[PDB]
Amino acid sequence: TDDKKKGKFIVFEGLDRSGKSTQSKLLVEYLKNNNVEVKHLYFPNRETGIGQIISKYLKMENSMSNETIHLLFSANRWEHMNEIKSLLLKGIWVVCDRYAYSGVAYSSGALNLNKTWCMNPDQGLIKPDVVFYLNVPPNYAQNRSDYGEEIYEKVETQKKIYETYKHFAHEDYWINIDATRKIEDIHNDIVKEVTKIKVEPEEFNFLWS
Amino acid sequence: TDDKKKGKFIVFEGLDRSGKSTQSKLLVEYLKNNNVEVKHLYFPNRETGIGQIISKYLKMENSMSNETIHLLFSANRWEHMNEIKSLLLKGIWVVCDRYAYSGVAYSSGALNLNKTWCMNPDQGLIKPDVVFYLNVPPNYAQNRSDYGEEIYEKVETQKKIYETYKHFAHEDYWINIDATRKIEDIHNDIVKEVTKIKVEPEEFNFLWS
Ligand SMILES: Nc1ncnc2c1ncn2[C@@H]1O[C@H](COP(=O)(O)OP(=O)(O)O)[C@@H](O)[C@H]1O
Ligand SMILES: Nc1ncnc2c1ncn2[C@@H]1O[C@H](COP(=O)(O)OP(=O)(O)O)[C@@H](O)[C@H]1O
Ligand SMILES: Nc1nc2c(ncn2[C@H]2C[C@H](O)[C@@H](COP(=O)(O)O)O2)c(=O)[nH]1
Ligand SMILES: Nc1nc2c(ncn2[C@H]2C[C@H](O)[C@@H](COP(=O)(O)O)O2)c(=O)[nH]1
Ligand code: NA
Ligand code: NA
Ligand code: NA
Ligand code: NA
Repeated sequence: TDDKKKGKFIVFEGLDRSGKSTQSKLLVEYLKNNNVEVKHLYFPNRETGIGQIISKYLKMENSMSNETIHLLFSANRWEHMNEIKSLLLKGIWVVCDRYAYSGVAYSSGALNLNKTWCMNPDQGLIKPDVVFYLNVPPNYAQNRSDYGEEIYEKVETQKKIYETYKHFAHEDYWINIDATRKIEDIHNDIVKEVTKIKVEPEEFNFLWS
Repeated sequence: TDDKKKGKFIVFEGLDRSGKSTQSKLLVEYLKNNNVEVKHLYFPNRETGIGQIISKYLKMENSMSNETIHLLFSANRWEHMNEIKSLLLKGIWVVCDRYAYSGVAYSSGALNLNKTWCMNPDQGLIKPDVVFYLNVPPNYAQNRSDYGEEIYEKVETQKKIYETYKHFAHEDYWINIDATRKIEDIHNDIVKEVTKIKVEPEEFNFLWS
């Protein structure tokens, strides 16, 4: 009856097209190489029933009130908690593009919802060991593949989101990484910060502690 | 640029198969007769994308974590706020089977979620003028048409839900109605309590004030 967290849980955050996927795949490949068992997840997961509606929303194929889409994103997060506990419990690590901090930055920055009201439903989600924030200025990524395809990918929106991410900018678990560099440079900083991680089984923590 | 609430907003609450639909249809028919324009709504609304998943959940055709289904119910509530404001603004009344109080009683009573965590996401929903609680004891309705068809319709669950409804039992807007009587008796009590309602345009209020 051991229910200690054995794996470590790592989150990449950032504006749209900031290299989250690139970096998280790199981190994953590096951990498989160094023999850590690891599982790559991401939010939103567009493949569930809730995910499908989220996806129609991001493509501007439907529309919905600000409150409804926020709660759907949060529900999509909650449908992964058993899977996430499961893995962590098994000592498999979890590397995830996006988490609840996306809730605040996007729902509070782009959709102007109250910050506290946005955080409430995500309260009690599993807390990660570290979040890497791939920091790029609001106008930086407008030229990368496909940008502007989904609803929030306009620089003026990216500005507000960028401003709203600051709400976590000075937290302990939060590591600003300059993502205006070469892929390999970003990657080594991440690997370096990952190596400074304690490997011991511990208790789970929960948002927003 | 008038944005006063003109209509009145009435909610029926109660355990499963307690006569909500019966009473709300009666109230509606009575208001059309006395020449009030009125719109009958209900939650969950199973016809939207979110509604469809809620519906699969109640039929036990899928399953999901407690947190996810709660947030879907709350999202389903939020997708009706524009429609509800719209009507109230126009002076059309709204009579509704079920609202956010169902969130507490069901999510907190049957699914054992924390009461405050359940209320948070519904905070900011339009507050109704009155809630009629069709009060029946937990074992009372087990013999009415079709009972036991959906997930919460087992007396042991109805017990907890019944206990959890008490959280509103002593509030101002909340009117206990003995629903163990004849349809016509229940109806006259409701009509009598409805006639004691002030007809004047006012400001909107919001949950959980
Ligand atoms: N550091 C970088 N330099 C140049 N191109 C990059 C860099 N990082 C990512 N890209 C490219 O920019 C686009 C966005 O990358 P991606 O990992 O999918 O971002 P995100 O997950 O944030 O949406 C992709 O085409 C990716 O190849
Ligand atoms: N007071 C009553 N006496 C006898 N039968 C009733 C009474 N009220 C409702 N019913 C019947 O019991 C069942 C549940 O009624 P309904 O209005 O659909 O409940 P609810 O909306 O709470 O699910 C229906 O068959 C209804 O006709
Ligand atoms: N409003 C809001 N948007 C979110 C939330 N989580 C993710 N998003 C947005 C961020 C991205 O613009 C978008 C698409 O995701 P992607 O390309 O995978 O990072 O979803 C959330 O919780 N709230
Ligand atoms: N857990 C939970 N259940 C709800 C909520 N709202 C409604 N329900 C349940 C109450 C009823 O059992 C069920 C079916 O609705 P109905 O027959 O229309 O009253 O939905 C909610 O917010 N949370
Ligand atoms: Na994106
Ligand atoms: Na991505
Ligand atoms: Na029911
Ligand atoms: Na009903």
